[PDB]
Amino acid sequence: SGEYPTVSEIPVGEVRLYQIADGVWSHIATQSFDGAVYPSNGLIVRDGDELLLIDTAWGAKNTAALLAEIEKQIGLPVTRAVSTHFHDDRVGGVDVLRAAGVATYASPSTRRLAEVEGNEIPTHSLEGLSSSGDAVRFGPVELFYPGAAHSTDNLVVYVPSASVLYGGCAIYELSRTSAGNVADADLAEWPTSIERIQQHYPEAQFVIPGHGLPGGLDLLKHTTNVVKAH
Ligand SMILES: O=C(O)[C@@H]1CS[C@H]2CS[C@H](CS)N21
Ligand SMILES: O=C(O)[C@@H]1CS[C@H]2CS[C@H](CS)N21
Ligand SMILES: [Zn+2]
Ligand SMILES: [Zn+2]
Repeated sequence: SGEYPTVSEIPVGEVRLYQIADGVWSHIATQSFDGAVYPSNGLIVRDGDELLLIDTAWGAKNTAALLAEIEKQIGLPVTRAVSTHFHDDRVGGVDVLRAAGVATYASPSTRRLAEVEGNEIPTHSLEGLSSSGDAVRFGPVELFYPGAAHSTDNLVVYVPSASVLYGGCAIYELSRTSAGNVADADLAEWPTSIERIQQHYPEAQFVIPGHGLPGGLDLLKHTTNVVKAH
């Protein structure tokens, strides 16, 4: 689109917000990994006079900057956060959120896996997400467990008001042509998990990957192509 913030535009420690729809934003941060710097996305969704945060900004410092940018640009309190899998780009900063008064949530699986990794652990457990195809409402969003993909615990998030599908790290941006980290993945199941995402959200209008530029439902087929080419 030419409007979305890119990795080179954001120094590590800064956070950008991108308005997607009425009461729906993405947050974009950057972090060092494997000798390079990469971007990472999360989501912010308005719920009346409060905000729901989806995912941290990949570390304590970035997450503090995220909260500052939210206060500056939106001016509504973040009351709850959901982490969509156990990796540091999703949970790193949970301790900062807790210290800011945010109630943090993740599935039982995500909480267990974060503990095993030595990552920060979201406090509260999400009910009703244990089996592939499970969906639950959580304030202004639906949470969906599509099955194992990028990780065994990965969730996706849908915002019905705007037909926004937040795929998280189970969905790759269009420009990515090779697999990312796969030690936690289920490459055999990933294409089927993507089929379940599309079956549940076949009218999604905007699809946000965990890293990089948003797209449409074409990102699902693209991700399958990448996973199967690997
Ligand atoms: O954060 C993690 O749990 C793990 C540890 S090793 C490395 C692989 S993917 C993710 C970085 S986004 N990561
Ligand atoms: O493993 C991944 O899918 C993603 C996308 S590419 C690779 C580098 S940035 C981020 C850190 S976990 N990552
Ligand atoms: Zn991940
Ligand atoms: Zn990620």
